[PDB]
Amino acid sequence: KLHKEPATLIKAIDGDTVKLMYKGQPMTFRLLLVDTPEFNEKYGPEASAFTKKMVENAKKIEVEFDKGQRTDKYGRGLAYIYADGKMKNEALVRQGLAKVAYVYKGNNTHEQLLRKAEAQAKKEKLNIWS
Ligand SMILES: Cc1cn([C@H]2C[C@H](OP(=O)(O)O)[C@@H](COP(=O)(O)O)O2)c(=O)[nH]c1=O
Ligand SMILES: [Ca+2]
Repeated sequence: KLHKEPATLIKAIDGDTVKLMYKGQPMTFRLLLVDTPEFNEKYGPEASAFTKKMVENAKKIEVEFDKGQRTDKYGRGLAYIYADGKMKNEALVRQGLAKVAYVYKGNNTHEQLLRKAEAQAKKEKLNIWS
């Protein structure tokens, strides 16, 4: 079992990174288990727009760390991020705006949930799968 913790928005960055205040400190978070296109790539802008809209409209942002590493080699927090109870990581995949990616042993709790969303986005031919 994982736990949701509070955080507040500082600023949207791109499809799979965001700046949040967590335990009172500014931190850039990278979303576990996904990969969005870079802003400069196809669907990059749409991914960035999606994440921005989702976080900027939320009344309540939460951070959920997995079992394993909580920061990556660049000092980014590694988390599942929720906006008003909806997971951003899963939402991007379900929409065909991210691929399931970077699945490392022991930070992979929600792997099967996200693959199931990817299968459905691919069936629908959405965005990246179009
Ligand atoms: C998502 C994730 C990325 N990373 C590192 C792997 C990649 O190293 P490299 O920079 O050497 O390619 C990079 C991809 O992040 P980005 O897709 O944001 O560039 O971030 C992790 O270490 N753990 C993770 O859980
Ligand atoms: Ca990326």
